[PDB]
Amino acid sequence: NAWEVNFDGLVGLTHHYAGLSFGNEASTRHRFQVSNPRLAAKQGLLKMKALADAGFPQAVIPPHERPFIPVLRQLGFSGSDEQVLEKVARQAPHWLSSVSSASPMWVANAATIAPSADTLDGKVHLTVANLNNKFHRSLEAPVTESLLKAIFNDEEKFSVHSALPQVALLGDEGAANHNRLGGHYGEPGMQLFVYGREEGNDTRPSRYPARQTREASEAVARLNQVNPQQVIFAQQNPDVIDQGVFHNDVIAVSNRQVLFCHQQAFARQSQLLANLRARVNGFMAIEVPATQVSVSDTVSTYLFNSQLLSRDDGSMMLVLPQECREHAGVWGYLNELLAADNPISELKVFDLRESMANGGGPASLRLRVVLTEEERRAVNPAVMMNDTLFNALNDWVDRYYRDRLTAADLADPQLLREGREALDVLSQLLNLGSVYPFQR
Amino acid sequence: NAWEVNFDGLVGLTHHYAGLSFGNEASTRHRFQVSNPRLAAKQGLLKMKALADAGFPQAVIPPHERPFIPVLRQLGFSGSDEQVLEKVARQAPHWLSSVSSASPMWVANAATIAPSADTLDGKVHLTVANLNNKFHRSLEAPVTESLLKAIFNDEEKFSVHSALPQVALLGDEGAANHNRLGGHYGEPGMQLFVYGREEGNDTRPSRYPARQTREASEAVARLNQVNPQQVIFAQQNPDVIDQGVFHNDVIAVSNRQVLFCHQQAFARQSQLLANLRARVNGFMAIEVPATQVSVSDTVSTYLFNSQLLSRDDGSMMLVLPQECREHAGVWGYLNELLAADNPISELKVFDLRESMANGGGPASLRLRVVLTEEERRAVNPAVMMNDTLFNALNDWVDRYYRDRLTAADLADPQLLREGREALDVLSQLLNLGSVYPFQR
Ligand SMILES: N=C(N)NCCC[C@H](NC(=O)CCC(=O)O)C(=O)O
Ligand SMILES: N=C(N)NCCC[C@H](NC(=O)CCC(=O)O)C(=O)O
Ligand SMILES: [K+]
Ligand SMILES: [K+]
Repeated sequence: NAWEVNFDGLVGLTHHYAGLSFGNEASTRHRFQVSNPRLAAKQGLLKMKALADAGFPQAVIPPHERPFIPVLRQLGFSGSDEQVLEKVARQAPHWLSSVSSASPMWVANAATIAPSADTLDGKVHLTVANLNNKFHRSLEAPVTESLLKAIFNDEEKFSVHSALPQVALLGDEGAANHNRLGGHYGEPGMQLFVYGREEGNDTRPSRYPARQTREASEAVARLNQVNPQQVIFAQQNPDVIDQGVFHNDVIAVSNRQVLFCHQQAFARQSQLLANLRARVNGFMAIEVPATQVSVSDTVSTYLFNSQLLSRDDGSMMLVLPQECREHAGVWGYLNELLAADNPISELKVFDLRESMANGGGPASLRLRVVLTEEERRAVNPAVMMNDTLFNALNDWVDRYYRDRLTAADLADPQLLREGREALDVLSQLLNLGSVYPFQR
Repeated sequence: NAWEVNFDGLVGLTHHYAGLSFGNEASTRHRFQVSNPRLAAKQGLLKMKALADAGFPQAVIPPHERPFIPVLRQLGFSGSDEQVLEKVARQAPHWLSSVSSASPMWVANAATIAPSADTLDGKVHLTVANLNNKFHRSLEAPVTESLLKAIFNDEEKFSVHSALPQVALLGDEGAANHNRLGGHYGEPGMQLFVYGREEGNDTRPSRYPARQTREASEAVARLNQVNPQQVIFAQQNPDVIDQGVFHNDVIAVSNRQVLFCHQQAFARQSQLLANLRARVNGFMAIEVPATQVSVSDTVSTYLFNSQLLSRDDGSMMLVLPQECREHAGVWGYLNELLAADNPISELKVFDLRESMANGGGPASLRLRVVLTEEERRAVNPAVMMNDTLFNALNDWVDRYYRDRLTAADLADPQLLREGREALDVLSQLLNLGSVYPFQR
């Protein structure tokens, strides 16, 4: 008898728009706009707090060390931190952005989770995602591993595995391409791993990259010791990737017996839904036809990067980003879905404009971890969301986050200091110890 | 007053043909043929010994730990070494080959070298190549770094840098894409970094991959502290890459004031040669027209993956692979070049069939390191080629290397043991200590 616990990423203070993710249309379209770090973190914390107060287990995962000077050094720039910062700013300012992204905030890509009810050894397994496709994102893995081990520290209940080798052949984007269908969270579930490409397969996107490879997905399934009979691999529809769906969570989401997805989500969709129907009792596929919502509208509103939550009476709630309400067509469809006879009996909207401008909605900011009562108790209590942490995190944000930020500001030695201090204090607040590289 | 010292790779015991390198036509064409590890090693040692006896400073770099079980475990396969070996063999035998390749033998891709005469701090710099394009090759970096630090141990004379981050954006293939033109080895030289692609540049191969990126090349130049006025970056002709030239040393080679290269080697070749002529005193470009030798014949014979050595009297010798003599056209051209009035006054041919079948000729098996008398003296004496080491290495090969091997054999637990013991013995022979992962 376990519960699904949502772990959201606390937006970092270097949050900015750099258009680093080709294939992520929001990122590319918001290229150099001014960002609001303070506001970004605030928006995220409100969603966290809201869901928490609504009775949905909520926790937080802290931001990373940014700017990340170690990697700049690795790239040949030497001297003291400030000196490297200076040199890079004047010689290769584009790298500055690459090592100063608040991207780890999208914890949906942090790792892939395997609830103890689906593993061979009966433990909760978490495999860090290499995020190799995007350089700025590939830097997250090491620190993310340190953070996950600092939060899920009971090694008798949790097994954190290191990321797969950093090569395109094993591109892994984590939970964002993962799905879990079944009855109650606590019972053994059916894991659906979605991938973009595989060796020897000519079926693959031709305009935008397929960040996830089947080879990676299969390795993670092994690493997480997922029972072979509870795993299924499906290929994302290449056509929809070429339109902006860089992660499965941008065109489909699962929860309990329901798989809410667009009609053009997968290749051989009919075979997959039939397979799920036969392998998952009570399976309900809610397909949205291109007729009611175009893939284009899907990518801009992020109706599928929503959180599908279970209410105590079995009914479900759809957590959506504000742009879903601001789009007549999609909002109209969501309400039709709401009124229709199905599990979706409530719509909840949040303003996550800062995150959405970089291609991340409600789901992208959270990592679902199904935990038993005993496992829930073994999680670092300091990261569980509640009044105390909420007020503390908001005060922390007001003390260190700026209201405005631009790539140009990333060179400011002052920003570097504020960030180091902010993280130092945060590590104490969250009882993580010296988890960041700069603290060692 | 320094000398160029050639460091060759001692072929490993797991040498086999797996067709793992798309873009490397030899590798692809010899896909699953049976290999002869013992012979492979012997062929290479003969070339080493011959050049050594001819008066050309020669050294050796040992093979790596193969099969590399740690990576298989990182891929989700658990249990004892033999258990992992078994599971992988039966579940994903293709991985077995990826972690059992003797690829590190091609040390021309081991790192990028910067002789003390070209560095800002006056030291010899070596930056390990990430070899990120090919998974099987990308595994080399860590051990390669350990080996280079065990050979070039005098930290006051040598600076070994770690490989660039492992992402396509920074694909680095080392010295194979490097060149150095100037007067005497000991004088400051002009380094020419050849790359296949760069961000924002539409000019790039469309069939085969461009393993080297300008971004990487620029970073290595920084890492190696190369004087800015002694550096030039040039792009490989994308058309020639799409024909099998996956490394610059498959289409061009430099030595002293000479740059021996095919006419279609670089993009904007005329401007590059004019640039070199103006910046390098006595510069001599020896261009081979498509009319005399086709790109196709260039890739099959490897006339350009030859070693261009300087004889005591300033004249030069061309070390070529057997296939250059077995090809009427190329052989005819080499002799014409030999008879023509130029530095090339001698042709030397070696049988490197085992290495050639996987796309590597004379140059691919060696890493050129220009060292001063004092730096030469600081190199681990145990790896310098001479009668003692030659006889010892041959006996070592006779004791541990098989006469035949196939991908199927890579699962043999006996192969794994032979390899571990062979390496342990070699570490002692070469006085390298516990340099391999399995020894720690
Ligand atoms: N849907 C999920 N699970 N995650 C969305 C993350 C968006 C992120 N954008 C960025 O990293 C853009 C950064 C910039 O351009 O500033 C990405 O492309 O990986
Ligand atoms: N010219 C230089 N400097 N190096 C050539 C190395 C050949 C190597 N072959 C391989 O890795 C193929 C192994 C196989 O497929 O079994 C490569 O492709 O990178
Ligand atoms: K409903
Ligand atoms: K000649």
